Amino acid sequence: MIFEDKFIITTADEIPGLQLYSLGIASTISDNVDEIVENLRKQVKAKGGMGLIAFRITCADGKFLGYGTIVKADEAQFTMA
Amino acid sequence: MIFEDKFIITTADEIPGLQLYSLGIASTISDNVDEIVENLRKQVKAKGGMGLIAFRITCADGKFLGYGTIVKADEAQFTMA
Amino acid sequence: MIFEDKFIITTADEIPGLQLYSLGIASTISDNVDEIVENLRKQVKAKGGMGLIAFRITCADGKFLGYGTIVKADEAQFTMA
Amino acid sequence: MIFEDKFIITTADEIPGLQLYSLGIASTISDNVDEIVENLRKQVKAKGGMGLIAFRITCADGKFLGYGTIVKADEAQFTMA
Amino acid sequence: MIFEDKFIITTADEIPGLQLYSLGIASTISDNVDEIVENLRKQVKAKGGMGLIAFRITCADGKFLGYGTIVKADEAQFTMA
Repeated sequence: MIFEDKFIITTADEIPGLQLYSLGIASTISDNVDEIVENLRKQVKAKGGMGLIAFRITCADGKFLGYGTIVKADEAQFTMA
Repeated sequence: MIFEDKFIITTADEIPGLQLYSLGIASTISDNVDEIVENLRKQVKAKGGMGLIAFRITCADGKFLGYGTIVKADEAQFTMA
Repeated sequence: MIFEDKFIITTADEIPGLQLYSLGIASTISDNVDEIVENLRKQVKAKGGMGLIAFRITCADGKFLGYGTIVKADEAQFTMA
Repeated sequence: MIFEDKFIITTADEIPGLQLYSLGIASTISDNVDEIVENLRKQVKAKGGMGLIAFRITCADGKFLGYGTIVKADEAQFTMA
Repeated sequence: MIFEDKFIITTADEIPGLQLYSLGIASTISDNVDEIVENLRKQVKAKGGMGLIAFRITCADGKFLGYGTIVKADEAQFTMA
């Protein structure tokens, strides 16, 4: 219970010192940040991502697509691939 | 000696030269900058945060939460132990 | 060192370590994220760009839309002649 | 006497190379950008600031607002020792 | 005369490595991106600027607000005193 369990979420940051690799873009429309974040977490967690960068929700009119990009750092120790 | 800052509010991207650590996301809806800022300052410090980054107010000219990530930097204790 | 792959899309406009060259600006409006990405792809793939930076979407009838700056790395195959 | 910069205005950036210190946030409701800039300028120079950062200001529609943060740069920090 | 690059358009993307000088701010209200860009380019090059920062688009088929900061690189460096 320690590997593949560290989920981080930052907004308007860069987390310098880490090499991030693009794993695609995630988007989900819904209400309550807990459901949006919880739904995104399961995406990286299940895709082996690390978290979401620039998690800006900023709604306008019913549009709650928490746009975020999934990133991953080398040295996964999960699968040599 | 006695510094000064307590709650820092900046409008940009981040504060370089300091190690910022995210301990959660903050979100609030309301009017008046005094109540919006105080609402976050209370939610930010209540969780141990010391400043807010990217202070927004309105953009879609209607429904819009300021949205802000809570962050904090270590004082001198090493995370090793 | 991991080099570039094919089409990359991030939300932060950075990717340090690479020389980005402006090839202009792209803009598209539609009610489909997969169609917008594909529509822009044909626009970038046709311009030999690298990918889309800061790609956001949020509109119902015809309000906001998708937008981004095109970028390319290496020589622009154009200097004088 | 001897004045080249002093007043500096950037649209969403950070002006790297300069130490900026926040001494409060400025906000004013009005129409016409000429009056907004002049209104903040008088508020910024009146406080002995340097200029204004983050000039996003959304388009007009019925009740928008151009919020901004006041900043100032100077040799060393606050002495008053 | 090695500057080569002169007119550059960037959307939500800083340009480190270049010394930018503020020459004021531009603003455009109307529809049609071709008229907005042409209005800024003519306003930027007419003042002998370098390029424009910001941009973005919103509310198509209608009026919005196209603005940006006018910058210019020519302050040169400084002698190592």
